[PDB]
Amino acid sequence: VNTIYIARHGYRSNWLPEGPYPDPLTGIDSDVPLAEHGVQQAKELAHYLLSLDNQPEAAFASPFYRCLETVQPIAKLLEIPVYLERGIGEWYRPDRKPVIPVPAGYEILSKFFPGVISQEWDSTLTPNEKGETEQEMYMRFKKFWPLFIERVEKEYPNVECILLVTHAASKIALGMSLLGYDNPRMSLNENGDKIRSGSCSLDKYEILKKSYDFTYIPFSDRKWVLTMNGNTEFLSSGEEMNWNFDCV
Repeated sequence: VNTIYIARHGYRSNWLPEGPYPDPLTGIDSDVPLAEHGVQQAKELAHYLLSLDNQPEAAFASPFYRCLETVQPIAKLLEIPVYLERGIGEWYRPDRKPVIPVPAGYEILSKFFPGVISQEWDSTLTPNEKGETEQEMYMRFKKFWPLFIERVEKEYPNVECILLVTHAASKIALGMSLLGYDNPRMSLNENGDKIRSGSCSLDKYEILKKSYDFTYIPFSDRKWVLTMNGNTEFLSSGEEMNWNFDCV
């Protein structure tokens, strides 16, 4: 794998100004569906990814419903498999109320998204079901990356470009840990830039090349470069609901 795209799911139903708000179809607390506005964003994200020379060849999704609903049009249009990855699920802190949500598995989600999800992929790890402190959450992602890419490359040796569909904090923490920063709150550079994470925004990471255009490079020896930061130019909505750690 030499290219990684990371997207946030689309606009959430609970963000609309008034109820009634649809109940989670899975029965899981706060596992809400996309707003219609968010389904439109997901379709526009799909069409943008379709247009790329360097398209993802496989998608890994947080098993929260809103992430599956976002990846569905992407997978159908690009004709790529979708794998459930608990490792990139939402960040909940301990004592979050009323409960810490734990997302559903294949048995349940395959009913809502028929023909989309491949069962063969098991999760790389499972976030603490009692929640995670900020430090623990970032450690979750530092641990996740080498285990995850090692498995991807064993299972799908010919896949060079992948997509992850995830949540706001997880998207930023994934990117900051991939890039090797000490913590996810830091700025990227002296300009003060941060990874932007609007709904259906899209990040791209590429490896720094070690040869002129096979020599295996362990994941831990690869240097990644952020080459697209929270792009929403392909959305008719533009950027909505940007989140960063200043929001906590």
